[PDB]
Amino acid sequence: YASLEEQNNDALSPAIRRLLAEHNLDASAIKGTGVGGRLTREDVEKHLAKA
Repeated sequence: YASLEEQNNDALSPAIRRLLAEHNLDASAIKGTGVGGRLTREDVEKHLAKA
């Protein structure tokens, strides 16, 4: 953390949406099976590579 309320690990980021364009990949081949259609990162993970 870095403050009094600040928590530990964070989460994802806004770019998570434009991330499809950053790599020039269409979600057409991917599927957002999130709890609410919310395209998660566990769906695009099995498509890119390692990190």
